[PDB]
Amino acid sequence: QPQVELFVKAGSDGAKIGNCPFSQRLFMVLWLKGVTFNVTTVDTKRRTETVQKLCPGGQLPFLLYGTEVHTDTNKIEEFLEAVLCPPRYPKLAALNPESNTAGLDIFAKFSAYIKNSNPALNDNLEKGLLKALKVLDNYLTSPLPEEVDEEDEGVSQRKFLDGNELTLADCNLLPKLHIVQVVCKKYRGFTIPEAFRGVHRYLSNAYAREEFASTCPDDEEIELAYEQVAKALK
Ligand SMILES: Cc1cc(Nc2ccc(O)cc2)nc(Nc2ccc(O)cc2)n1
Repeated sequence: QPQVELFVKAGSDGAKIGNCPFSQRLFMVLWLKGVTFNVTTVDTKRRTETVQKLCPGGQLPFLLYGTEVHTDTNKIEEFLEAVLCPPRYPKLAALNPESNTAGLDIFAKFSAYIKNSNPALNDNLEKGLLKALKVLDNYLTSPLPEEVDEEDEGVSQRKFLDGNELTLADCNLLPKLHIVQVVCKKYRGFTIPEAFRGVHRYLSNAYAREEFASTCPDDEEIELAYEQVAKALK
């Protein structure tokens, strides 16, 4: 097994895990694979000569596998899924393609809502975020093919996006939903409605798994990363 080293964004002290959902996605994938790996945080503004040499372009996160440097989170994940494979490592790819797209617009709707400083658009952007979350809720309550005609009628009982196991689809979405919750609670008085039972059951099962909970940056780090844009709305 070649050396596996993930290089991620450092936080406010230039050392701890900082806000970065792409870094958390890859941290979750490696943890779920069961591979032996190392994580090195990078102060993007005070880089080491080693990091400056490995990745001169400045991209973060990045992965060192053996002697090669891999950039672009989507491509790093595709590589890891392919080279860390059965029988030694579990296959993490979702079986249902729709699991890879469910809720992916939530993060962009959140970004528009949190960066906005026009008071006349606050309600519209909040409605946009709520609607995107409802679509994810519909995916989570809709029975997957595995559950065909399987307890309430037409209501799914699975733990995660694609079934009862964490997949690459959850690795991408969960770090983004974590940021949405922490930032909106702190600066918008916003919480995901309790009526979205599919979303809350999913988050409940997800936070009970150390692969997600233990890869989260501290709340303070996320709040500090969004402080400037989120406080603009007066
Ligand atoms: C750090 C952390 C831990 C945590 N743990 C948890 C949540 C639900 C549960 O039944 C058992 C444990 N829950 C959250 N967030 C949360 C919990 C429930 C929800 O419905 C939505 C978010 N955040």
